[PDB]
Amino acid sequence: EDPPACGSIVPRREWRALASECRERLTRPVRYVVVSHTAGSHCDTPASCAQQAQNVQSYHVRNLGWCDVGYNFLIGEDGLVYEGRGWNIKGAHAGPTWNPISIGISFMGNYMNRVPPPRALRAAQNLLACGVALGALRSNYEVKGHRDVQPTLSPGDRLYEIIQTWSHYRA
Amino acid sequence: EDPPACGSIVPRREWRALASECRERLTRPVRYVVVSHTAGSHCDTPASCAQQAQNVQSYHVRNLGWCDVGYNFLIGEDGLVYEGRGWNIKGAHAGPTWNPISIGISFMGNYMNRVPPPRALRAAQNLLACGVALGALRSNYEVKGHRDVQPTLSPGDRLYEIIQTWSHYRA
Amino acid sequence: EDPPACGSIVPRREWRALASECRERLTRPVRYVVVSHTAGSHCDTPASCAQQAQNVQSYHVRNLGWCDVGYNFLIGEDGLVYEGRGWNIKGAHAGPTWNPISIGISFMGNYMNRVPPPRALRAAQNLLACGVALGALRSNYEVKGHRDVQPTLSPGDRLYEIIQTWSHYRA
Amino acid sequence: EDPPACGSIVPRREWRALASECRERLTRPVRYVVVSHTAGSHCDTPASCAQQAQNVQSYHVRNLGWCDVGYNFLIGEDGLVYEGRGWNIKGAHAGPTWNPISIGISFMGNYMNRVPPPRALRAAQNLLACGVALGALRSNYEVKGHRDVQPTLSPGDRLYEIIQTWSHYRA
Ligand SMILES: CC(=O)N[C@@H]1[C@@H](O)[C@@H](O)[C@@H](CO)O[C@H]1O
Ligand SMILES: CC(=O)N[C@@H]1[C@@H](O)[C@@H](O)[C@@H](CO)O[C@H]1O
Repeated sequence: EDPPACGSIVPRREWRALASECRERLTRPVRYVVVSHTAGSHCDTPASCAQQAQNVQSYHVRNLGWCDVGYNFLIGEDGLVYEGRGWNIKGAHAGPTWNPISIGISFMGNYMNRVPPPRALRAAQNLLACGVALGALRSNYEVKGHRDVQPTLSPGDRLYEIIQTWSHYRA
Repeated sequence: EDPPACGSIVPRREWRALASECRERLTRPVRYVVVSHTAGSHCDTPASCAQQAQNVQSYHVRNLGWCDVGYNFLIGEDGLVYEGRGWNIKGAHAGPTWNPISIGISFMGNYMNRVPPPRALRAAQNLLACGVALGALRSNYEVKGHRDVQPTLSPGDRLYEIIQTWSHYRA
Repeated sequence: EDPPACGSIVPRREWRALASECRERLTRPVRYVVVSHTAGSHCDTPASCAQQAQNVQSYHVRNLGWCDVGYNFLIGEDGLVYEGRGWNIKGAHAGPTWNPISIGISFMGNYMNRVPPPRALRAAQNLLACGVALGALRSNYEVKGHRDVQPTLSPGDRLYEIIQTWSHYRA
Repeated sequence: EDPPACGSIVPRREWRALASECRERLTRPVRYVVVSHTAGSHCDTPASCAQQAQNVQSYHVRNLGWCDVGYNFLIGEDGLVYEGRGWNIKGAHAGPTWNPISIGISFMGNYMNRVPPPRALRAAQNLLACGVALGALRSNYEVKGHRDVQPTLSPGDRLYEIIQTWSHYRA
């Protein structure tokens, strides 16, 4: 139960995550939604992405010393959304300028010469639908690429090609 | 006009469904949701489940000569909802007394023993929530076991037992 | 056997009911009858009542979004008994405890400071009489007031006074 | 600042309630609120209203054999809010569809052709305010009239008009 019409999100407890120690709140409602990639390994099964989420999060917690996996939500090619910091705790995905003002959903893998399956693009869009439903996102939310906000190669050539197609994508 | 925010469904193309030849339309809103099991093999990868999807569909088309897979939606252990007949077409699944007034969803497997995984339960609940938001189901909706409406073990002793707890289950 | 001889009931057809969508049934022989009032306006001609019965049903299925008027029968100040959900299908007129084990005859009007005409009192005792003969009520059924099982004023102060008189009444 | 800062609810003990035997739990935050009226006599002294609260409570516990007064909270014309079964316990006030997803506040008296004092109206809105402050009510909660969800005259045409006025009132 993560309040009405919330498009199937795999809870933290389910992907065996460590406890977030993040105390910073996100002044709701969020306007921007920054899309990124982990540039890490990709996975096509629920089984292997729950390990992959673990991988991404321990690297953020044990090694870089943050309080939690830096993204608000991680997306798998297995077609599911893995819950990271969720809708309320502030992200660490795009720099001081955007972290307090936007949500970061990141696709799990490297997308320079690989495209993500439709099942995971479907997942992402359906995450945003529920975003609005709960009111964490403003019906009129804007979708920028990681490129758009920071000197970075991510989300990756082939996915920056597609997110551009998305109705809410602002230039 | 009225979709608050829906859910993520694997459309027929993606699972490579034979063309539907059904024409009987279900009258909107529907009031009854009937939960059942295919009592066949289970699957936890999006790849195998797209296969299992074709299996149920074809045994129902090439052997029972029905116009399409019997269910409206199919539920995978992969955590995904597969599109069968959808929200608009009557689809053979619980007797002529119930087929025209209920939507039939079916977890893919024999849950006589085994419980389906949390993500499959989420996949289905989110699916009904989408139904209400789309206006295809009514807020009122009643979930019913396959066994409650016709003489069979069908939801599965252990799955039936779970759906008894759900918010909307009536006698 | 021995023609039951009690049907002076106006059919769902004759008063123009919307089609019912209810399917849950009662087990005959049924043990309790619960008397309520519609607390709305009363009618005295068979023309004005078919109007009232259509109206009550409208408020049950259009407003509350119910499968059909919740009462099993409806008595009119016209002297006639109106088919509601009938002898077999389970009504929705007194809570989850009594609903499954009782008939819900309700007088159409507000009997707080009125008495229902004798011709109605008589149609009611007649109905119950019929129920015993068809076998739908136990020879020795128990009558009860709506207020006896719910915090309401139904079936009206003065009518409640009259039914406490009836031979099949029980606290 | 922002602590609880709740209103003033006369506790059970002060009005000498009988021991609550109810055990079911509402799961906060609650989305719905239903406004009823006891449809009995009103009161305007904290002393006389404490009298009423026990009446209602005994009719509910020893006549209907219920585990506590049906309502969660009782508004009084003395200007105090009388604790019924509280913010946490499933109340019995509007059928099995709404009792588990809502909180029942009932104005002590009968408001067919009588408006409640401003005192009252302020007590009940303070109660709701307090209720969001505590996480017991969802911020975007909806208020419905009793009759809006059950065939009943309650809360009274007068009070019903007052409450469609309220923001949070829906359908
Ligand atoms: C450790 C590291 O640098 N990770 C970055 C990642 O954050 C993203 O910017 C990606 C874009 O292609 O490049 C990666 O190298
Ligand atoms: C072939 C066969 O036995 N089919 C039954 C089916 O009719 C139903 O009873 C179902 C209930 O779960 O179990 C199946 O095994």
